[PDB]
Amino acid sequence: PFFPPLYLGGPEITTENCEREPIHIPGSIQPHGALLTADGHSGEVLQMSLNAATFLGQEPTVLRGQTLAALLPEQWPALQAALPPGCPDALQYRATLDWPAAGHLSLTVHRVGELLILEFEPTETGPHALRNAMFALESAPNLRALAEVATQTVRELTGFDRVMLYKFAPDATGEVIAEARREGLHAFLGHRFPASHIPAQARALYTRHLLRLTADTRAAAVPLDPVLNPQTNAPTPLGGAVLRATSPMHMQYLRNMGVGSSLSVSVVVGGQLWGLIACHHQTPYVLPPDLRTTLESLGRLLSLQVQVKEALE
Amino acid sequence: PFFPPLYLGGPEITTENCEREPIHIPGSIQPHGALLTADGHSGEVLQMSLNAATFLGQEPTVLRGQTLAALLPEQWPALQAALPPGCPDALQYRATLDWPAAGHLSLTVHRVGELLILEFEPTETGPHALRNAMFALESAPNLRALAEVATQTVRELTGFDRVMLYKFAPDATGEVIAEARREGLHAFLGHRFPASHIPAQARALYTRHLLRLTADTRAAAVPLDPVLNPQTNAPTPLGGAVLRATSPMHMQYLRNMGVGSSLSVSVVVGGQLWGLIACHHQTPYVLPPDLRTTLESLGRLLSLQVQVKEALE
Ligand SMILES: *C/C=C1/C(=C/c2[nH]c(/C=C3[NH+]=C(/C=C4\NC(=O)C(C=C)=C4C)C(C)=C\3CCC(=O)O)c(CCC(=O)O)c2C)NC(=O)[C@H]1C
Ligand SMILES: *C/C=C1/C(=C/c2[nH]c(/C=C3[NH+]=C(/C=C4\NC(=O)C(C=C)=C4C)C(C)=C\3CCC(=O)O)c(CCC(=O)O)c2C)NC(=O)[C@H]1C
Repeated sequence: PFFPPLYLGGPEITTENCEREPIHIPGSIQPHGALLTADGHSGEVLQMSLNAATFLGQEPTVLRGQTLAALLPEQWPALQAALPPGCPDALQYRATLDWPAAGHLSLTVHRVGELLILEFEPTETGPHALRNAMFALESAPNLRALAEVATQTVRELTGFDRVMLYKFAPDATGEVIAEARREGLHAFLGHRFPASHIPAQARALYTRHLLRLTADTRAAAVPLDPVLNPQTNAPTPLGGAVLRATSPMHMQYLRNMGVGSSLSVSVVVGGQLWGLIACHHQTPYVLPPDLRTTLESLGRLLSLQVQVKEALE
Repeated sequence: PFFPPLYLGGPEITTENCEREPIHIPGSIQPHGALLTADGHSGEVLQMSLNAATFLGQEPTVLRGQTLAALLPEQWPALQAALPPGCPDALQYRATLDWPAAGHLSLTVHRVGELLILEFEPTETGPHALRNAMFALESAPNLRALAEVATQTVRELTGFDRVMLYKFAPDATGEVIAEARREGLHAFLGHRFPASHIPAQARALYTRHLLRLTADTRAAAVPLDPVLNPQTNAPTPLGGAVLRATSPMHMQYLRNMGVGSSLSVSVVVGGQLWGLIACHHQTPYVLPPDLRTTLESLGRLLSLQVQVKEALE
């Protein structure tokens, strides 16, 4: 069971009490994007990240309380129809928007209960990157080859300095069973780590929401304002949002290992977390949203490939 | 065993001898695109579709014999490295090019032996269209729901007037086991058709090359010039090229049914052709290349979903 978050009086996290960090409701996002929350019926913007004006151009009073119909006239109908009430919180609506700064602005929306959650992030491969990846994965003759091709493909698509396939045992310990990495990196292949390293609430979350990342492992989180959802007077659930602030405890872990940027995709087999495609980069790194989607798609393929090959082997 | 094609003295196809039509080497393409073939080592353009100048702007003598290095300076290195000798003929290199006509020009390249085959077609959704489709497919509780969600998803992505899941029995007859269609269309759900309707050489081809289409079921094919590959003095294999001319026999079948446009993706399970996602539209229709890729990706997911669910059921 969760502690309250730090902003509701909850205690600071330590190595004893880390299984109980409410990692899904940090009340803050990562600084490479902005986030808004809005009413699912009326489209009124209820919360905003304090950096919203940097990405959107409007002010924290000009936005807060306004309707998405007024803010995003072209997207609102399509968005509302894509994410109707009662839908899965994993369902997403994505669109590209123009802004005064060069390039585009990616918008990704999901719904959790009565709330819509809108994530904005800059954008400046595709479906065909994946399509060649599928062939690679499909022709692999055994699980070892599959695991290897999987990590080699992901690294080719992403440029990540380390890409690992991390498989869980029934006791929640994990083993790096395949690894693609930059020449000269110290190898993690075959190493096992304790269950505590990806604690129980994280694993549970990773079964429902299949991709998470830390763009910059020393970047300070940007709070949401107001911190609590006015609909509920409870914390906003950020589990389905990639801009969700990462556990400081995990960021510390990453920095200690010399990791500037991190990303993992879940491999989920029979509704169980089977393992992770776990990636590191030496520097801060923002993976473009369309590459992330591709990775999610690859995770679901690998999950099925694994399920099939494990049944035959 | 195949007849020679019509341009090597082979006989015209009839309802008796249709299992033997060399559908993989028509020596011609569909008119909504252009095609070139080039040497895999030197990049010299060896064959061209007679309509090449319409899509490329150069003349049939200015192109024929020129190197891709000279014609596509930006793509040639990446292309050559993506498709090295000995690779699978299903592997593809895709890029977008600019041209004097509005919009882009899509280039798709594959290699068969010593030959590179370049397909050019106009372009004026994505990876995230697929990503929501995967969720739909994944949550289906049984094969019937899977089949239905599959056809409903494909139709949503494509707008096709009829989308069918067509499952083969061991005798090569097929049954439409799920169907999404425009309101008021006559239903094919549950109907069985004879093995002759998708003859043996077609099924064999569909096991290796997983998507084919007829953009316009009364459009006349555009020949390749020279018709034979100068490397081999034999026909050019067009099995891996979507612009490949469709069997006139099949086009006739389509027109008789009132189908202006057709597309199917293979569902391949344990190296066997399990069925097809088979689509019709009332009018001529060019599906954008990035939507086609997405469909291919969906076919490979459905194949795995089917394999897993059939093992459990
Ligand atoms: C006392 C708490 C601890 C702790 C908490 C923690 N860890 C995560 C998330 C992850 N931990 C991961 C572990 C590894 N990455 C590696 O490279 C290796 C080994 C080579 C390991 C064992 C991983 C992969 C994750 C997933 C996130 C990612 O991909 O970066 C969380 C949850 C983070 C979040 O989602 O906010 C938490 C709370 N880890 C510990 O080691 C102890 C100190
Ligand atoms: C004597 C030869 C015949 C013949 C040849 C033929 N058929 C195909 C390809 C296809 N036939 C298909 C059959 C159907 N489409 C449907 O909608 C239904 C039923 C509702 C059926 C039975 C299909 C789906 C294909 C795949 C191509 C596509 O998706 O359009 C070929 C090969 C075409 C090519 O790839 O060039 C050939 C040679 N069909 C006959 O009925 C007899 C006359």
